[PDB]
Formats: sequence, structure tokens, C-alpha cells
Amino acid sequence: ISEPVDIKYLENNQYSDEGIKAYEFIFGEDYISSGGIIATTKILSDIQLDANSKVLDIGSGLGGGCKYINEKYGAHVHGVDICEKMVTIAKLRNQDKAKIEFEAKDILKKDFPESTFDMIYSRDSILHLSYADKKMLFEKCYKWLKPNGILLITDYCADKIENWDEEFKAYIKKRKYTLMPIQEYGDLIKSCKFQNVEAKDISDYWLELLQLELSKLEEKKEEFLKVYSIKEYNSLKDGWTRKIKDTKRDLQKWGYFKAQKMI
Ligand SMILES: C[S@@+](CC[C@H](N)C(=O)[O-])C[C@H]1O[C@@H](n2cnc3c(N)ncnc32)[C@H](O)[C@@H]1O
Repeated sequence: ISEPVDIKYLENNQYSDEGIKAYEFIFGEDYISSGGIIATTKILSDIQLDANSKVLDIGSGLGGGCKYINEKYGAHVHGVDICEKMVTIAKLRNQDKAKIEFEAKDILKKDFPESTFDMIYSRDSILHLSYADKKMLFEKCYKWLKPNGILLITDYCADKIENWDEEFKAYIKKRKYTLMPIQEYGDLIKSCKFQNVEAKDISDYWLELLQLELSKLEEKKEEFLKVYSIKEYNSLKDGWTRKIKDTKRDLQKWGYFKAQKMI
């Protein structure tokens, strides 16, 4: 590992208990990333799997994606997340599902046998890894996939650094994200031998999601304050305000990546 993820920093900041619950409010139950179940439905709309398939979710969070994939396809699903408190919640909320497993571990410390998974799936999680660690992860993913297996990712991406301003640099620093442009990210995946690579800019869709997420939040302000704090309310509102502004100027981007292991 080049740059270990700062687990304690994450737990104390972006993924505080209060922060996680605030994300669930804005995205919907079981989700802490863009679009919640809405985006998940769209992202998986072309994917075909069955009850005998095996899927890895890298950065499984509270388990929404795993629940969805298992519900839609009946697949065996294995979610990995570095954050143990999340994994604990994911387990507690999915005790009914024999084909869903969650594991608390840094994905970079996981080893899976060659040809384990029909699909490797990751939603806004790889942004936590340094460039070198992204590359190491993609090389592992290539090994872990079955022949013809699919890698399917959404992730935050960015413009070149010379166009970053102080407020954007501050956000990146606060989040400990490592972002890069979409086509560079696609190139990294290609360099690991993946074929049929698609590296697509879905920022227009991202903006659609952000706008409705924010308007619903503001409509429900008084309700939010009954259960959660004004601090978390303003954190969400200001955070979405800046994401909307920064995607409109092409600074913060949403990338979609699909690739296939071909022998
Ligand atoms: C923005 S959340 C998204 C979670 C989930 N995919 C979702 O859509 O709700 C990013 C997740 O990546 C996880 N994560 C960060 N670094 C990781 C690593 N090295 N290995 C596994 N998970 C990691 C975090 O703990 C967090 O749950």
C-alpha cells in the first residue's frame, strides 16, 4: 500500500455517526452516495446476473447496493468496507439474507482467488485511494474477476489542478480525496488489461440528482431539525450547494466506468 486510508480521520469527520445519518436522510435509507437507490437502479439497468452469480461491492457502506443487487438478481454478494461500524450496521439490517455477506477490511488488504467474481461493483468509494493505490486495486480486480467478468464503477473525478480554486482545494483536503480526470481514470483501467472499457462523463445526470436531493432537503428542513441537528442540516445544504456550483463549472465531475476481463 502506498498511502493507507486514514480510518480515524474518516470516522471523526465525513463518516461520523451524525454524518452518516445525515447522508441517509438526503440519499435515502441504506445509501451514503450519489442518487441512492435511484442512481443504483440506473447504473445497473444494463447488467445481467442470476442467482448463481457472485458480486463484490468495494466500499459497501451501509449495504444498500448489496441489498439491491441481491434483491434484483438473487446473486451471492460480498461487500467489503474499511469502516467496521458501517459493516456492523449493514449486517444488522440484512440478517434475513443468507446470500449477502459484509466484511470489515481495507480492500487493499483483501486477497481473493483468481476468477472469483462475475462482477466487481464500486460506488463513490475509490476516491479515497491514492493514485498508486487505485492502480494496485485495479490490478487486483483484474485477477479477481472471472473470464468475461465486469468491473462497474462510479466515482468522483475532477478537472486539472490548475483550475482548482481555494474552496475546491479545501474540500479535497477535508475529504482526503484523490481525484483525477475521467479519461485518465479510464486509461488507468485500460492499462490493467481491461477490455471493452467505457469511461463516461455522467456529470449531467449527477447534477440532476444533486438538484433534486437539495430541493427535497430544503423542503424538509423543519422535519430534519426534529430528528437531526442544524449543524448537520447546514453541512448537507452547504455541501450540496458547492457540489452543484462546482459541477456546473466542470470542476467536480461524476465518472462512470465499465470494463471487462477478456481472455
Ligand atoms: C461515499 S461512501 C459510499 C458507500 C457505498 N458504496 C454507497 O454507495 O452508499 C465511500 C465508502 O468507501 C469506504 N472506503 C474507503 N476506503 C476504503 C478501503 N480502502 N477499502 C474498503 N472501503 C473503503 C468508506 O468507508 C465508505 O463507506
